[PDB]
Amino acid sequence: VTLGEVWKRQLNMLGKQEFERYKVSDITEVDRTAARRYLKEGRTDVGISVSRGAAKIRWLHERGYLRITGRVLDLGCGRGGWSYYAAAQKEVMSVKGYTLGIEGHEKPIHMQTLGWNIVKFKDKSNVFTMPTEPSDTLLCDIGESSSNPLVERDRTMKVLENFERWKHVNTENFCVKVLAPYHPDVIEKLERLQLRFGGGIVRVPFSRNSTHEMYYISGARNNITHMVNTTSRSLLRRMTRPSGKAIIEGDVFLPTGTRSVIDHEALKLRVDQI
Ligand SMILES: C[S@+](CC[C@H](N)C(=O)[O-])C[C@H]1O[C@@H](n2cnc3c(N)ncnc32)[C@H](O)[C@@H]1O
Repeated sequence: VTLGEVWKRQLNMLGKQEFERYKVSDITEVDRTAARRYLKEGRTDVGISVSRGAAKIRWLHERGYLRITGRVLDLGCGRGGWSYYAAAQKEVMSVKGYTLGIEGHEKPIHMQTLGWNIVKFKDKSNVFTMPTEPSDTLLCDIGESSSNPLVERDRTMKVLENFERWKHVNTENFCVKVLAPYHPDVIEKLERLQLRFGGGIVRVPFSRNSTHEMYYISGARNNITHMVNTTSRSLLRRMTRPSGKAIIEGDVFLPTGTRSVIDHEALKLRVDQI
């Protein structure tokens, strides 16, 4: 009944060729060719990003939707694309990434982009049930798509609920994936969070048109219903007139090395484990 649900229904009726043409229509895309070859080759001496997701947080950060600073927590870090990005940032002092890393889930990848020494990963960690800890910057990129819209609704709600559990008084900066933002319960939850914590919701152009995912962020205030509806209408318009062409931009390439705000023995042990 929402435009979002209409979008989702139509998406799953498209032919293969049509779905493929649609999913990239007028989106932005980083070229991952170089990073993929270095990952395959298993190099750790090159400043590449371990995932395509790093482009999302770079956009959010550079645009000013998110300040990344102090003690950064990254919930559902997977390979760690957001964790390594954060670690390379001037005002960041530490990064802690948590992820399941169970069968069929990505495990943290060892890399040596700038600030790798201030990043700690722990897999086999369920962020929904584990103890919380303070953060200045709280990131969560969780929300697994499903053909059942109600499963997506429930998954979105759980992510938002867990964000509120992890948020400390000093957590002034945040970025939380909202997988399916158009469900009335999700809109309501977002509005209730905003009443307490401010912020707003944004569509990242690096998201494919095959997902309606948006991000609840600390660095801008906006009207939740309007932004979500605006995105719904944009995904629908692109569906009526698919260009089949994405805007290609350069990938998240980073310098390498360690930061000052160094115990190489404990670092080696940390890398041995990853
Ligand atoms: C792959 S995306 C992370 C992408 C990441 N932002 C990047 O740039 O590399 C979501 C990750 O969250 C993890 N995840 C889902 N539910 C989780 C949970 N309850 N606790 C910890 N991690 C979870 C998934 O295993 C998945 O790897």
